Amino acid sequence: ISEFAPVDCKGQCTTPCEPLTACKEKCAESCETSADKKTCRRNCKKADCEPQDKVCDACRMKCHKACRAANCASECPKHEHKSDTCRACMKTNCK
Repeated sequence: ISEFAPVDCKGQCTTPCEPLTACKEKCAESCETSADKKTCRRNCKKADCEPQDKVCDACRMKCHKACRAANCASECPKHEHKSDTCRACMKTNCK
């Protein structure tokens, strides 16, 4: 692996979404063919998947930046304000 190609984030969120996913999963099981799986799970997501889920977002939130600072760099300076050349860079770079 070398420093090239676009980077991801969704996939790069297993550690921060390790306990979360497990939460959804474990629930998914307990909510097998249950009336309104979604709802069920959703509620199960509140059981004790509130903080876990958050940790996930964080990842998606950080990665978002990490990527920018990573892939991009010139298209996005230190302090910006929704730069076009940035959103365009991250758009392509940050697939």
